Amino acid sequence: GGGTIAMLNEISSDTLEQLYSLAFNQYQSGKYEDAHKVFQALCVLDHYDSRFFLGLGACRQAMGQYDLAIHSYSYGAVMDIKEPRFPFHAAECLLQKGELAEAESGLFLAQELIANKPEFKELSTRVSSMLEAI
Amino acid sequence: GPLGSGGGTIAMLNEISSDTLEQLYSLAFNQYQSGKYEDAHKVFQALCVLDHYDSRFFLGLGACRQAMGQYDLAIHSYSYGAVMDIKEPRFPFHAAECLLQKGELAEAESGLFLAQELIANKPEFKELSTRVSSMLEAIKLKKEM
Repeated sequence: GGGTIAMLNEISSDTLEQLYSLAFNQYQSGKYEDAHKVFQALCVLDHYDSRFFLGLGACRQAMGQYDLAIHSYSYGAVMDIKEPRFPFHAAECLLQKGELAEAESGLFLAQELIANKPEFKELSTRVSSMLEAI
Repeated sequence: GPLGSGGGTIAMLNEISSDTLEQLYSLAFNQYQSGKYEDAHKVFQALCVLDHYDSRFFLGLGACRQAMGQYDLAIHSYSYGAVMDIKEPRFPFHAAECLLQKGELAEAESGLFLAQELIANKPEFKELSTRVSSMLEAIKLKKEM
């Protein structure tokens, strides 16, 4: 039995969570480059945790690296097909690129993935507004 | 950005290099100096996984294990470290230190002779040379007592 690199190497998910807290805080402080390097490491250690690909993609987007962010969100979307944040942040990147039709498609996808789920109240609103602007 | 935006920038964002790991390495190192051995161990262990050819990471992992009294586990890390960098005398020296805790005198002595060979005439290692000679003498005397 082996699924992730961290599991194979007996790195506990508690070590990963401490590294995620560090990366998350670096991101919130505006240290996008430093956070991106911890998120690279976390993505290699556990390539099934959506938060690590959301974070890598958020650092890239913050640095204006829209295509690289979309790559992280494209992997996340195939790895976790019900997670609306992937198509949602991809659409944010596509808007910065001026690709309104593509952005709209992803926003409709995010909407279908959040329907009737109580956890996504705030995001539901964010998505409505954005489509309307478009 | 301080990363710019060319060929090298995109490459840096897509690959793990030693540069990717440097701040995590400084963190683990600082934690070790503060005596936060359990925290430093987590970070060094992740670093060893991310680059299992970097002797610096096995030195730190070994040192944290040694500081926590985990003598067998420290020796695994230090011996692997010596495969990666056979000219680093700290590996055989620290392993010798752990071997003595295990009651393995002959094994500790072989480790100290290698450290001694590695540090001959290196002004950098004058203090370590002094400790090594002291320990070798102590081993011999204990055995002859």
